[PDB]
Parts: sequence; C-alpha cells; structure tokens
Amino acid sequence: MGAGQTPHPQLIWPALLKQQGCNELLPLRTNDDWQRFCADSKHLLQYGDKLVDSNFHCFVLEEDAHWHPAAPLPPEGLNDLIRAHCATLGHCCTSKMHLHSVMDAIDFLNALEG
Repeated sequence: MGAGQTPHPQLIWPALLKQQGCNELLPLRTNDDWQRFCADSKHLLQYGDKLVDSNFHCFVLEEDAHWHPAAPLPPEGLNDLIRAHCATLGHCCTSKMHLHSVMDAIDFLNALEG
C-alpha cells in the first residue's frame, strides 16, 4: 500500500538519480520532477539505478518497485555521482571542491545543460 509513484517518503528533495550504465545525473528539484518521469516515459529505471537526497542518503531501486535505504554517503560521495555527469559532458569544476552539496548541484546542472 502506497499512494503515489514516489521513490521513498524519507528522501528529502531535491534528489539525484544516476541510472544504471548511464552517467547523466537526473537532477530532480522536487517530487513534481519525479512524477514528470512516469508521466512522460513509464520506461527505464533498473534495480540498481541509485538515488541520493539532500541529506546524503543513498538508495537503490528494487524489483519490488520500491527504493531501499542503501547507507548514508560521505561528503565526497556526492562528487562520485557528479563525476559521471561532468565527465560524460566535458566539465571539471568552477571554484570550490566541485560542489558543496546537492542544493549546489541542482543549481549547477541547470546552467550547464543545453
């Protein structure tokens, strides 16, 4: 029993999805941005697709179409995600240690993308 297609209630938006095999971080400003996924493509999303929230909770997706808590994350472990989205495009920082936190990432990725 659950009343929306949401990843986890305990995930505090914004969030950062990093799909299996791909590298493009999926910034998601809020729960609307996630609903805009299944609204527009009920596809993708492997058991393995990883989510991270603003509180550095990692999650992994299961075949039970839920997200399980897959440990908290170090300050550098956010950088381990964004390492993909940056390297797949061509970016390597612009002052400070790439990104302070998830807030800063969602600010960055907007102004990057084409």
